Amino acid sequence: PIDADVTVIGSGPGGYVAAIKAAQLGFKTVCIEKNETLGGTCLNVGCIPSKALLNNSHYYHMAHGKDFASRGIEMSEVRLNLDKMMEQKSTAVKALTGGIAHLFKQNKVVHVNGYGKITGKNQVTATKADGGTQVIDTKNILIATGSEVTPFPGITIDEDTIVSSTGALSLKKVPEKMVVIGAGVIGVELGSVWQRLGADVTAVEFLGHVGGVGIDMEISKNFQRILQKQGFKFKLNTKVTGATKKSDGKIDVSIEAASGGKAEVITCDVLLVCIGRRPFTKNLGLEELGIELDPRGRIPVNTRFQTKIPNIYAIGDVVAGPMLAHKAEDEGIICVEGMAGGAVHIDYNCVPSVIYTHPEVAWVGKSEEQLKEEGIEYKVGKFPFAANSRAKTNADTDGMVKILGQKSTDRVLGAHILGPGAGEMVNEAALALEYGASCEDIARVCHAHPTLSEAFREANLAASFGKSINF
Amino acid sequence: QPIDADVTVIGSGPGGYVAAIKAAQLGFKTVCIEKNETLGGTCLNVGCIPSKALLNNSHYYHMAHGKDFASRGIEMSEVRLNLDKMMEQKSTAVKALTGGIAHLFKQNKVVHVNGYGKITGKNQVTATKADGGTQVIDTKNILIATGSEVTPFPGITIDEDTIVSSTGALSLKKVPEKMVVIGAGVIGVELGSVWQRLGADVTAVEFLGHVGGVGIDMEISKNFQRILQKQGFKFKLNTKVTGATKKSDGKIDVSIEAASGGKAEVITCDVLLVCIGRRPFTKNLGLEELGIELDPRGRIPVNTRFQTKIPNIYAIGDVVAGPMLAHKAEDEGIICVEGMAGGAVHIDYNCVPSVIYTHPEVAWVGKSEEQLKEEGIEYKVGKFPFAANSRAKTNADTDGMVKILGQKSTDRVLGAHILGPGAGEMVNEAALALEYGASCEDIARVCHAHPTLSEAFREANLAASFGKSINF
Ligand SMILES: Cc1cc2nc3c(=O)[nH]c(=O)nc-3n(C[C@H](O)[C@H](O)[C@H](O)COP(=O)(O)OP(=O)(O)OC[C@H]3O[C@@H](n4cnc5c(N)ncnc54)[C@H](O)[C@@H]3O)c2cc1C
Ligand SMILES: Cc1cc2nc3c(=O)[nH]c(=O)nc-3n(C[C@H](O)[C@H](O)[C@H](O)COP(=O)(O)OP(=O)(O)OC[C@H]3O[C@@H](n4cnc5c(N)ncnc54)[C@H](O)[C@@H]3O)c2cc1C
Repeated sequence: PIDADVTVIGSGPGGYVAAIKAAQLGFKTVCIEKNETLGGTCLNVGCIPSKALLNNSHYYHMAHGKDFASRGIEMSEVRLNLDKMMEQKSTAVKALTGGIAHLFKQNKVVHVNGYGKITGKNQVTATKADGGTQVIDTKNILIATGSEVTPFPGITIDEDTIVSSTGALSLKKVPEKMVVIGAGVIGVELGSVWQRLGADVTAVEFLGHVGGVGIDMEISKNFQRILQKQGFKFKLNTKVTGATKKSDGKIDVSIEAASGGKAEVITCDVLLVCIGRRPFTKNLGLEELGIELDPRGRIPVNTRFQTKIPNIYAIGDVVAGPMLAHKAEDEGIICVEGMAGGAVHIDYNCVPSVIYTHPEVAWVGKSEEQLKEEGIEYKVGKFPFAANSRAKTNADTDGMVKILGQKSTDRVLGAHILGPGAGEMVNEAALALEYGASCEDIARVCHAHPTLSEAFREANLAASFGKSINF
Repeated sequence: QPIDADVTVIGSGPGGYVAAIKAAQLGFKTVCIEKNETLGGTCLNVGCIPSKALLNNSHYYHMAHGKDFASRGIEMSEVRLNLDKMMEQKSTAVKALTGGIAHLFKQNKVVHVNGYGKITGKNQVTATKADGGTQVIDTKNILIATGSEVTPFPGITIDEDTIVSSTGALSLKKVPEKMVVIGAGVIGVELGSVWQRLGADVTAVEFLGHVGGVGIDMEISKNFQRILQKQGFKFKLNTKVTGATKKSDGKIDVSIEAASGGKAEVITCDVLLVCIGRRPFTKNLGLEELGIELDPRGRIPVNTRFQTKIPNIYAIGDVVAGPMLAHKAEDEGIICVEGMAGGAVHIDYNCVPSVIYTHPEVAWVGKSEEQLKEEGIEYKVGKFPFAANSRAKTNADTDGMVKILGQKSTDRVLGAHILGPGAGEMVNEAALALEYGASCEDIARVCHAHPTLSEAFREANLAASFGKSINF
């Protein structure tokens, strides 16, 4: 029987960071993880392996395609060694998951391997695989149990030929033809990986836009345009009625228009299902505690991330807000800081989103659609990467930066980046929004030349002064 | 016949052309004078743009020709360098961007005058064309943006064949087997790295004891040198060049000594690149008749409004004090012109970043540890290595670190130093933080997207403020 001040259930970005932070704050901290490794979804089957394949497949596309030839880099034959590519991804995951174990040891966090159940208001019971149980008597419980793939009814995932994101990250061979259910962030990234590697990729989406929820519509349409020129095909406003395996091993996917009619069937070697991810709370003990989930399966919490039970907290994918790794990390920190008497506030408006395709997509703050719905009057500033010096020097000119500013105060309300380096660039925008910078304020910052970030500067100038220098 | 203007800009580099565009946008009637055949000055034509083009392309060549692509499962039977085609890509970018300036001048109603400009009167500039024809401008204000030129090495004459300046090095016809670079500054290191990647055997000779030029943090410089040496870049620091001689075979013998004395030796090369610095260009501008005298280094003295001794004659960019960088020249051009219209004029050179576009990149803004010690400012240090950053590790691109210097009592960020991937873009987040007096804690509380290289910048600030980072 272990006693601790804070017991964290889950070792994903929210849990493992929260556990480290609590230990650094003087709490006696225990972290419970059922899986064989730490790091949760993001490290093991999420951010890390997908970004590795996006990076590796992009370079393959550059070598196999015309890009390197245009720069005087001539290759007689370019062939794909998928095993070695997957090996590079695996090397990264193992290095990072091992790093978490090193960090837990460094900060005196106690790692418990088992399935954690809340058996008492102050106790958690961890059941090991052999059946052995470890009991933790604890002042505070931090729930960071995360998410799972949302199943598609009538379509059964076998991680062989009908795959979730996990299976798509480890295909043993490039499928000749692949269908993706869901054109959200995960679907678009994974389809693009396999599309670059030679697969014929179609993504089927019930909604009318690509990129998931909260993405600016102009950005979404331009993003789709570029992806379509790459060879990514889209069926939007389209419903999937069912999928059936066949004797030949191919899969027939039956679809219909979302409004109705237009029945059709399409075939593939691999079907990837990414209609979403949902909060995971099974066999946690919430049933007995009287903690009621919201209709979407998330745990309700107050501003301090407290459940109705004051000493039981929840953070990350399991609660409301964007289901992102950096969001879960910050919630874990402020929640644990709140346990130490700190004030707790987060504005999900300042949580950025990134799509690691090429071109990348990144945004923070509000979209034009959000501003119109909230009745806020704004002005628009745009700068295309075709006019950016570094993008032109790199011969990589897709996309633009779009800035939304408050009409009178010039305050930056949203930043949307479609093009090279969007993922890193959005962090400059994030720093600006957190402290309420104006468009003029960013325009007056001396940005290094030549850098992609100058497109961000000039877009802010356009929103503020009405005109850019280089466009 | 003679032209009248509110603003006459001499020079079309980043300082001049941006200032001319801004002056027109403020309602001034603007004329821009350029002696060269194309607009854009040093940066576009023989500076930032072509060097960044070759750095980008030679870096990709290195990844394909070397082991990087193989480690990712991108297998190629043979990788060959088509130098002519690579130089073609560089030339195409320069052509598109210099032409783009012409469109912007046309878009903003700036009058483009092609000729050599001399200040013939307090309110008059005379442009002398190659044919000998002159066009005269009577103007209320004169903005000098005449830029810089290569600093020559006395006794070693550049012919842009085997003894080259940065200009010659950017257009070599073949990869030299052996190359010597005089000067380990930003330009020397970038160009030496390009040819080293393309197969040349490269040595850089530097009179000073560190690489990367002045203002670079010494710890960053030493780590940068260490990494470049593992790439194959060779350095001889604290080393003086006594002379260089061409040889009958066409090779070059470079005679060197330790700066303190002794260790005399000779090293031979196919190409010698002379990169000891750049200096202000004011030739035949008419300053002496106006009584405008240069400082010892050849720069035009100006006040905080960029005014010369003659209040209606201004100077900006490489010809004046401050870092000789393009974004510096652009900002000075905008605020100077804004000042002509009665606007406030202020720039903080401490908030001007510097970037080295090698791989890994080097970028910094604010103060170095050496500067803080010299100024007597007490600081605390926070560091985070890219080996611990998720995106860098995912990319298998893990060299370097982020170093943050914070004031001990106020927690104010005094300097940000980045050695590693994406440093050039990242420093712009740092510049935004310094310009508005952010603290280390302030940056640490910003939600940075995961996984990004910028998370290293957040964690380094957390380390400086709180004493510890999350992931290291
Ligand atoms: C393919 C893919 C790519 C992604 N890419 C990105 C990206 O680029 N950027 C981004 O921000 N997000 C990305 N995400 C999302 C990101 O992974 C999640 O938002 C994040 O992992 C959520 O963190 P969490 O700690 O809340 O949950 P999780 O990471 O799911 O952690 C939950 C952990 O708790 C454990 N656990 C659960 N219940 C129990 C229990 N009862 N007892 C014991 N242990 C338990 C689980 O085994 C798991 O290890 C991606 C997701 C996927 C699938
Ligand atoms: C190889 C190299 C790489 C560089 N890389 C970078 C980099 O990555 N980033 C960076 O910030 N900086 C870089 N620089 C420096 C950058 O080029 C300068 O800081 C910038 O060009 C300065 O702009 P300017 O307008 O002050 O001067 P210039 O660019 O030199 O412009 C001066 C112009 O005025 C013209 N002129 C001069 N005298 C007269 C006259 N009497 N009449 C008419 N016209 C005249 C010249 O012909 C020229 O076009 C690099 C420089 C070199 C050489």
